[PDB]
Amino acid sequence: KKVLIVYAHQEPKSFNGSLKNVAVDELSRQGCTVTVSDLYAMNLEPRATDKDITGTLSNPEVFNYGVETHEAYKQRSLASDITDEQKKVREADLVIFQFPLYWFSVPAILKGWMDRVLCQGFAFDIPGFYDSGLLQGKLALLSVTTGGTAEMYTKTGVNGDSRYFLWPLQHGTLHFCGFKVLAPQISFAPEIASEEERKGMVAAWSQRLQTIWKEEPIPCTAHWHFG
Amino acid sequence: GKKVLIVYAHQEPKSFNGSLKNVAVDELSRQGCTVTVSDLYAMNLEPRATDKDITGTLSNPEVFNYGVETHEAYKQRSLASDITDEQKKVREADLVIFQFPLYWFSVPAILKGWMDRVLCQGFAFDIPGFYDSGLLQGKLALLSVTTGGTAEMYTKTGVNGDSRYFLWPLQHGTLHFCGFKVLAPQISFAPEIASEEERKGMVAAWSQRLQTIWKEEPIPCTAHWHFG
Ligand SMILES: Cc1cc2nc3c(=O)[nH]c(=O)nc-3n(C[C@H](O)[C@H](O)[C@H](O)COP(=O)(O)OP(=O)(O)OC[C@H]3O[C@@H](n4cnc5c(N)ncnc54)[C@H](O)[C@@H]3O)c2cc1C
Ligand SMILES: Cc1cc2nc3c(=O)[nH]c(=O)nc-3n(C[C@H](O)[C@H](O)[C@H](O)COP(=O)(O)OP(=O)(O)OC[C@H]3O[C@@H](n4cnc5c(N)ncnc54)[C@H](O)[C@@H]3O)c2cc1C
Ligand SMILES: C[C@@H](c1ccc2nccn2c1)n1nnc2ncc(-c3cnn(C)c3)nc21
Ligand SMILES: C[C@@H](c1ccc2nccn2c1)n1nnc2ncc(-c3cnn(C)c3)nc21
Ligand SMILES: [Zn+2]
Ligand SMILES: [Zn+2]
Repeated sequence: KKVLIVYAHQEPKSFNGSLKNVAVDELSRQGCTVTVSDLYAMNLEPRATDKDITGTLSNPEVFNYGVETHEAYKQRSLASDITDEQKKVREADLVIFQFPLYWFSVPAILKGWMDRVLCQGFAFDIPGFYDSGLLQGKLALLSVTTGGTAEMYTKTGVNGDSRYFLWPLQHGTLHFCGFKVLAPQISFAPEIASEEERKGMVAAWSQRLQTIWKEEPIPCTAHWHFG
Repeated sequence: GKKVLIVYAHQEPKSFNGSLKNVAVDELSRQGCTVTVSDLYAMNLEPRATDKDITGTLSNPEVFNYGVETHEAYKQRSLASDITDEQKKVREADLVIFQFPLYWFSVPAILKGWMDRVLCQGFAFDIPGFYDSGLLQGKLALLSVTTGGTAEMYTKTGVNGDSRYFLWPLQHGTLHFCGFKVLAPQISFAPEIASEEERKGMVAAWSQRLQTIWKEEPIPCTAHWHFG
């Protein structure tokens, strides 16, 4: 089994850093093939621009990013950074995303990865989205840290249920491309939590990774996310 | 004399998004509003949250915490000039319009970068000082979004779910959290699939709405509004 970890934190000693390393350690220990895209260390280009196609653009007078990258994929003309990430995803049976929550979503660097890597022809098609997505057969999993407490992330809480913010990512992106989505790993409020609680959150993540291949995916539906 | 900031995120001036931005500029300018546009792609705005965003001595130089460092940087007036210039535009604005195509049920990463880097602690919010006590209280925000998906795809029964589901992180999680009152979103569904005559109608509808934009009340930005 082959695992891609897409990681988006600036600081290796971070709680996010620890969770990534524990995933590398434990998956490597089981005998999985492990790859890590450390996006900040790669200085990954997040912007969707014409630099993402290498050669003459199909319509040079009026640039349409969606249309041009789809044609570029079919012609094998995408920038090498995109195509290298596409190779890693194509080979991967499981893709883990490790990141701190930025404005109820992924950090922009990781948003850029999503925007640029998962292009038409590679991740989806028409037809070929949701259960018919082109990355069907693969598993995705969001491992997210938050500043907000668990109690803030409830239906009655001030931020709403944590499942509300997962919708664009799990359904809108991952399910749309054909991933089956495993339950998210949410490590609430490591900054506020005690060191002993932090250790428990890391141990729980380690523990889960031991049996990750036997898990069932969630039913990625409106009903799951919104009750 | 009302002041409008348009944060615009499309690569191509002749785009449908471009047209909507220009019509907003034209119509708001015609009313006598002060109009400013942050064209993010033309500015080549840095989207990445890195240590380059602080120009000064870091509170903890051995272990970098972006949140903690940018908060201290704001108080010390030590943020990168691109951040502080956008902060000035927002501080002056009475209304901030965001114009963008929907990218993966959200904003394009360039615009996500603007949100991550501009709306830092001390400027946009504080602890306490968020949601109704946010530091940008008194201001209005409005999302003008285009989609590839049809209106019918963006319903509760539809395959993408209700459009209000994807607005939650943006309107509540970001804008409300900073103290903006949120005006109803402008959603221009599926311009690529629509006929030219339908496209013209969608632009004219946006123009028409902007004529009376100052008499509108904000939505109640609640869980109940988005999910009820
Ligand atoms: C632009 C921006 C937007 C944000 N938006 C949101 C939002 O919308 N909603 C929200 O809830 N939050 C938000 N946050 C907060 C953010 O999600 C948290 O700060 C982040 O998730 C914390 O993760 P971290 O890895 O940086 O924690 P850290 O600060 O790195 O970790 C906390 C502590 O854990 C320690 N640690 C590391 N490894 C271990 C280990 N193995 N065992 C024990 N302890 C360890 C660290 O040394 C540190 O003391 C935002 C932050 C920023 C900068
Ligand atoms: C990375 C990526 C992710 C995406 N994710 C999503 C998603 O999650 N959900 C989703 O629904 N969609 C998604 N899309 C699709 C995207 O949202 C649409 O392609 C976009 O919203 C359409 O806006 P546009 O301005 O690019 O349209 P354009 O292609 O610019 O416009 C369509 C046509 O209108 C014409 N036009 C321009 N101005 C006028 C005018 N004044 N009058 C008449 N005609 C005019 C143009 O010439 C053009 O032929 C994604 C696209 C990309 C590239
Ligand atoms: C940090 C966390 C939070 C907010 C208030 C609070 N009072 C006691 C504990 N608290 C924790 N929080 N909860 N929702 C959030 N949304 C956004 C952010 C945020 C945005 N930028 N940064 C640096 C943090 N922080 C958020
Ligand atoms: C293309 C558009 C779409 C797909 C199917 C369909 N049938 C009738 C109209 N339709 C419109 N669409 N609908 N939801 C989408 N979500 C995402 C994307 C997309 C485009 N580029 N990328 C990278 C994602 N496109 C999307
Ligand atoms: Zn789903
Ligand atoms: Zn709200």
